[PDB]
Amino acid sequence: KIYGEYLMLDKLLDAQCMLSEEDKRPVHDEHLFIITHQAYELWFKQIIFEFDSIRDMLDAEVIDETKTLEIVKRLNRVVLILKLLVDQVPILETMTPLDFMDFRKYLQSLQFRLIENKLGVLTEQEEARNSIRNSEKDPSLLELVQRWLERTPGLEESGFNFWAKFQESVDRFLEAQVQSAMEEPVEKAKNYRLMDIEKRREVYRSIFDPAVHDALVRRGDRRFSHRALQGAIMITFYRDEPRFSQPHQLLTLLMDIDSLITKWRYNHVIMVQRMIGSQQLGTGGSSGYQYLRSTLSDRYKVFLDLFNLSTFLIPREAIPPLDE
Amino acid sequence: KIYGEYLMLDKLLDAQCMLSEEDKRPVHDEHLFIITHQAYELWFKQIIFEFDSIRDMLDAEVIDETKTLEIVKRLNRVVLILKLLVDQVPILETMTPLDFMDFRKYLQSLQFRLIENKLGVLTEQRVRVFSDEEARNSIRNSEKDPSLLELVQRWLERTPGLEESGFNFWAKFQESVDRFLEAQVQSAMEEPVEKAKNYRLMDIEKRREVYRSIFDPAVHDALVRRGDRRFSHRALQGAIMITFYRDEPRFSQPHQLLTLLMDIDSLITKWRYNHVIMVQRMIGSQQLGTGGSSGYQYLRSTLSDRYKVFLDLFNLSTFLIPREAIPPLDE
Amino acid sequence: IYGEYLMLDKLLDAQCMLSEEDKRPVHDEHLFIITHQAYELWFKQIIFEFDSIRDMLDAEVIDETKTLEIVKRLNRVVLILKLLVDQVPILETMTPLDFMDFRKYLAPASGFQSLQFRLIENKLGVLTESDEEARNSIRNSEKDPSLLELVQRWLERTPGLEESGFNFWAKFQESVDRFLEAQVQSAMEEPVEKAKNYRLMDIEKRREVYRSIFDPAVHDALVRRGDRRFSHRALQGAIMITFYRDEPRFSQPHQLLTLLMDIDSLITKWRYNHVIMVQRMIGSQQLGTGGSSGYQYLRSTLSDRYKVFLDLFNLSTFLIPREAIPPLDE
Amino acid sequence: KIYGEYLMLDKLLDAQCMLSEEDKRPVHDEHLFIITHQAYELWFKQIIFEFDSIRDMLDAEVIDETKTLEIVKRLNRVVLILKLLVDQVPILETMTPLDFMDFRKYLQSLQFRLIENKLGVLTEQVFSDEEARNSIRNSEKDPSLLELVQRWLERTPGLEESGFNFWAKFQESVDRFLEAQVQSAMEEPVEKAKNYRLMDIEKRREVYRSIFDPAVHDALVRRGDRRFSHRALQGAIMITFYRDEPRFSQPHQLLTLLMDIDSLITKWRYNHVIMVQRMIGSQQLGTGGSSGYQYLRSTLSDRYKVFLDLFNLSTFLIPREAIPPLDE
Ligand code: HEM
Ligand code: HEM
Ligand code: HEM
Ligand code: HEM
Ligand SMILES: O[C@H](c1cccc2cncn12)C1CCCCC1
Ligand SMILES: O[C@H](c1cccc2cncn12)C1CCCCC1
Ligand SMILES: O[C@H](c1cccc2cncn12)C1CCCCC1
Ligand SMILES: O[C@H](c1cccc2cncn12)C1CCCCC1
Repeated sequence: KIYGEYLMLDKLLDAQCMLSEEDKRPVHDEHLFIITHQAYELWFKQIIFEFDSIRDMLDAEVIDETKTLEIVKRLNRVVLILKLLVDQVPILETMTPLDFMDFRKYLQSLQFRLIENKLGVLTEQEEARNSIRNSEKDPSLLELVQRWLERTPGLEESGFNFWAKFQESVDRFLEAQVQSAMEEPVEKAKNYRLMDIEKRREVYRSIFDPAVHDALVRRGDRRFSHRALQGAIMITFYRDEPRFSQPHQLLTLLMDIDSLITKWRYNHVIMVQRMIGSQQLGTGGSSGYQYLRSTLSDRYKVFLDLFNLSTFLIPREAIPPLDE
Repeated sequence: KIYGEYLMLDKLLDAQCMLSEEDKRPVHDEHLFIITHQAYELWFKQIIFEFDSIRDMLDAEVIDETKTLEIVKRLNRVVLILKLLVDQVPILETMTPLDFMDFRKYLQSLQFRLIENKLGVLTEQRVRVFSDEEARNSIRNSEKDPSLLELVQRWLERTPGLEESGFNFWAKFQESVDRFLEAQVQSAMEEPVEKAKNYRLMDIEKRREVYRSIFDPAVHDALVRRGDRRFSHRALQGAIMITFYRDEPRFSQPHQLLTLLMDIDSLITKWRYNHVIMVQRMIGSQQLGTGGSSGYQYLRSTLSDRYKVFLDLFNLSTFLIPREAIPPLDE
Repeated sequence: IYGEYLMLDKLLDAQCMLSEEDKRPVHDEHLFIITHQAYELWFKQIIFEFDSIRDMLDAEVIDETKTLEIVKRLNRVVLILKLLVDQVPILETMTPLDFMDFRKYLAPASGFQSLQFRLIENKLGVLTESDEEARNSIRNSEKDPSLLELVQRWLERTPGLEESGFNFWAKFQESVDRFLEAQVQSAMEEPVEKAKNYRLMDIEKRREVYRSIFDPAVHDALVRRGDRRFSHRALQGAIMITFYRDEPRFSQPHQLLTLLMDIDSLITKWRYNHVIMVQRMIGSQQLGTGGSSGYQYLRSTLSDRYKVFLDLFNLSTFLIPREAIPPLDE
Repeated sequence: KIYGEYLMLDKLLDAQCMLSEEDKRPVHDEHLFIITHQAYELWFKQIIFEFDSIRDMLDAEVIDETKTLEIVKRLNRVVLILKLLVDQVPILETMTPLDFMDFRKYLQSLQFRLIENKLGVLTEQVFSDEEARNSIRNSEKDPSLLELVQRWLERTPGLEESGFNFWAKFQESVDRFLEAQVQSAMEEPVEKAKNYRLMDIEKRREVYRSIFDPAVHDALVRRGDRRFSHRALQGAIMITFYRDEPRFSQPHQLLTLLMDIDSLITKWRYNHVIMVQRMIGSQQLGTGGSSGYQYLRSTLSDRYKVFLDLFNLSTFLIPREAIPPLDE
């Protein structure tokens, strides 16, 4: 009921134990190290709580406008929490490498891994063991978003039939581009345009040929199923329409989360290099540092497909108009 | 020690208990409410830890360049932590007023008060408390033991350059002001435009009134009693001196210390403002249970300069004279 | 052609240090010019966005598609304002003595400092309590409908307010009456006498709150007094949107109100940051200031007299629980 | 004298020309595109101005505590300007890819290149104007911040053999420290821990070989892993060891701000490359493949980090009690 009892500050403000102070050789900056890590872990619990509720909302065959708005609110909340965590790195960077060296002797996160897994970081790229097992077995946000995207209204052949209208629009647009390039007076400009239209033909081949798409998914360049990519492309085309404005905001927030997780990884790896360099006494070489540098690759970006959707764009007047 | 054992996550990640979930009427945003408050309390413990160490360092007759640098490191760390706490308000603002209304039924901080007291928020300024004996002892000690405001004043009073036998800054400053203002009167007398001439002469008179408030200790003492100033006359002399020679290596780090104290003060007001806007967005000026707009109006009164601890430091630029008017450093 | 497109031969030719001209150069004068010109470029952008939002609101029909574009442009202004608040610490890098060495070349302003800053204040809807092109600009910004006036007209036409249709205001008054009656009966059953009286005193405070909105004469008195700006029907529409903000129909109109409040808050955050910088550079008064009159004027701009959408901030005072709010039928 | 005359707003507020509005097919977001770019260019002119003054201050045989403080003020100012410019990307990201596509038909920076060159981005890792050609020529010929910082680092007091002789004392401290570590690892009761420590001490010996053998350092400079001269790296290491001492606190802050500038230029490059992919993808109509996008992704590599050596200085650190104490 009262502030301290409600927030359980007798439990929370009792979890700070400096091992340098315990060994009667105290290092002042060890308190900062503990608090910073515990602030991260509190916000990790919050991110997991939000993610689990969004997963339960996405694990339904019908996701109405009302549930969609609540998913957008919670994805945006996670975006704000991630920005706060990126800003916590410069606070720990206040500690000197020599101060850190004086308590390092007494020294990853279950919650960070649960976030990676629940978001959709692919594994091929006892209470704690059960938690990690369930986070890999149960559907991630990447899987649940794909199923949502696959059921996007406008994709069905009987209804709006977007993919078929898009292939036809592309064909007529590229034909008009070839005729325009043929009328180019300068020969150099004419050839540049014709070579460019050929590059466009290759781009559309990667989406209009399911075999080419499946090859890229197996290769690791794509994660999304063919139909989820169709739904994602459709939403990006009609994002200015009220029907698709909120679904697009959902995709946008997923990309913002992905980008912010990489911004944390980068800020963390720069802090590691400022504190202990590429290697230091106890590191056993630069293996740990080099591992952290490999987490900055696109193999760790979950919604990798969403970032490239603008490659497939056609002008407003080339896009098939909404009928319904 | 392993990660979870070192950080005591079995204790830390077990302090979250939603009373709406307990009463089988759960409100999802109650988890956010608890975590946000607990993140504030973790950083409050950090701020207190830093403040206590800076206080212990300032509680000495000799504060060398090396201790000064460590005080600046820790003050700057607090500045970063305060910016982080100002940014936590928009996260809680994500909660809707109707969601908050559904768990408010089950509902200030000892640590926030310890920060206010240790920084130097004067007990006689608080606009119109804790039953625990450990909490009562904490608040008693924070009021009895010297605050950062008291310790900084003693440091400022002992600033080398103030002593009459040595550099004698205050006497050289009064002489510089007198000659500068006389030269301004002669320059204003040769003004061709009559309107500009009178404006300059009226302006030089406003300057004379400013210097009266610092060169007459009785006028200063009146402002301290009035509440417009907190600093002792000699601490204000030292603060003014540091701001004049801030570009000199001797005074660059002391000036950075004053600057960080002002930044902390400004950031505490930025939190107070952000908090009061969030309170109005959640429950308005008054709501069912509030018993009027008393609580909201109290929070609006904490935005006044009666709550700014290093109030004197903000005004130091009012006493500034040009580079060519300032007495040069000899030693 | 990058340089030709952006007209960098015109843009990068507008920087002239008068200290360098007088053969007594001050390095930080370049920062002073660039910082001010960065502000003025973003002021031109804010005015451009505000004028387009005003044109979109100056219509009897504002569809979902135009509403979304208004929200995009209001949010863009919110980002530009946050960026301008962050430009103050860059100018605060300059020392007061460096500033003092070039301040001589500056003129103090006859009325408003920046024409563009005043055009923003006027176009948003501030009551602010010198050339023919500039005079015409400021005249038109005061005469033509501000964002405050145009938003009020939009709020007045909110679907759900009409008596023939949903009739929200009448259902709200009835819900309040029954809610407060239930609260009185609940307070009457309180065993502790101190708690019972607290609840009955509190219900009386609530009765007064609802009197200020359910009696148009009490509302009109507060508008004349300056405590409120909104018309009675605009406040009804604003209250309605805040009650059903979780419903898709009212989620975007609520986002529009939210962004207007964010802009208002950010303009006050700039005013505060600017006033702190002024005090760090020249104090409350300095040579040329002629007393602390200019500084004290800047401190008076921090009051709620300068907040345009003042009514929107207090809307949560009128809230009733989820189960007390009349359900949406249509 | 007056506000508009002083800031030349008749010139500044007249440089905005939308080509979509000119062609009677206006795109509202083109105004944002112009203003955002012009805001970048105004701050580029400021960064160049600060860099040129810091270069003039570093182009002296004597850099006293007073000049050092002014260099730190201006480096920290550039750090704030760079943070501001990283935050301008999300404002342009407000524009939709389809709105951008409707004016892209009417469409790098001389100032961005001048910053890259003046900071020290090596040309071994386009403009036909005569004024622009002279500018880029001079930015490559005149000493960059990387060259001038190296010269300053080389003359760091405490490195001279006659004086404090830091490098010789550091080699001796390392030798005794690592020997003590071997003796301590030999007495390890657990065999797994004993072997781990001995393997680790060997990794440390290889680290110190790269700094105590000038031939190994020169090989890394030629290989591209390092840029700094051997003596500049000695000075940089020395400052990082005694950063808590008043004598070295401000020189260390200077190195720290150079790394912050480097990191912020990479944060802009990353934010810019994400915005490009959100607007036009890896390739689009007119791009002629994904060459431009792939070029921008290659600018995120450590080949574009100027003060690359400064980031790794913590690899050479020894404990407080192992560092030779300051005498003077
Ligand atoms: C003094 C500063 C820090 C240093 C030097 C540091 C160093 C390292 C190193 C070397 C690793 C690689 C794994 C290993 O070899 O053990 C690592 C991983 C990790 N650290 Fe840090 N760390 C620091 C601060 C933090 C903070 C403040 C957090 C936040 C809670 C954090 C969270 C993690 C996580 C979650 C991983 C795993 C990353 C992944 O799997 O991609 N570290 N750290
Ligand atoms: C749902 C959001 C919040 C609301 C509506 C709210 C409301 C209030 C109110 C009405 C008061 C006045 C005292 C009273 O009458 O009980 C108050 C005081 C206070 N609250 Fe908040 N609060 C919120 C969030 C927070 C957060 C996140 C913190 C941070 C830990 C916080 C810290 C405080 C402190 C320290 C005071 C005392 C301020 C002073 O003495 O100057 N509040 N709050
Ligand atoms: C060196 C820093 C600055 C100082 C000391 C300063 C000082 C002042 C003062 C004293 C006034 C009051 C009007 C007068 O009596 O002349 C004022 C007004 C104003 N200044 Fe600043 N200023 C500074 C920087 C800026 C910047 C960077 C901007 C942004 C473009 C700015 C914009 C304005 C505006 C728009 C007003 C009018 C405010 C209102 O009407 O509410 N100032 N300034
Ligand atoms: C609509 C948004 C933008 C898009 C799609 C975009 C796209 C591109 C592309 C594709 C390139 C590669 C060169 C080429 O093939 O022509 C490039 C380079 C460049 N752009 Fe952007 N850009 C955008 C906004 C900006 C902004 C706001 C600035 C800031 C002034 C900027 C500054 C630059 C610079 C300086 C380079 C060269 C980078 C380097 O040499 O490392 N761009 N841009
Ligand atoms: O003072 C009460 C409160 C309770 C718990 C934490 C907290 C933080 N700030 C205010 N807090 C308020 C009083 C007003 C209504 C909402 C609860
Ligand atoms: O992996 C170790 C570690 C231990 C404790 C907290 C923490 C956070 N991130 C990494 N942490 C590192 C390994 C390298 C030296 C320093 C301890
Ligand atoms: O290189 C072109 C360009 C032109 C103008 C400004 C600008 C900023 N960054 C890149 N800019 C791009 C290239 C890709 C097509 C669209 C224009
Ligand atoms: O009114 C003067 C002024 C002139 C030029 C730029 C500017 C910005 N804001 C105020 N400015 C003030 C008056 C007081 C001394 C400092 C300049």
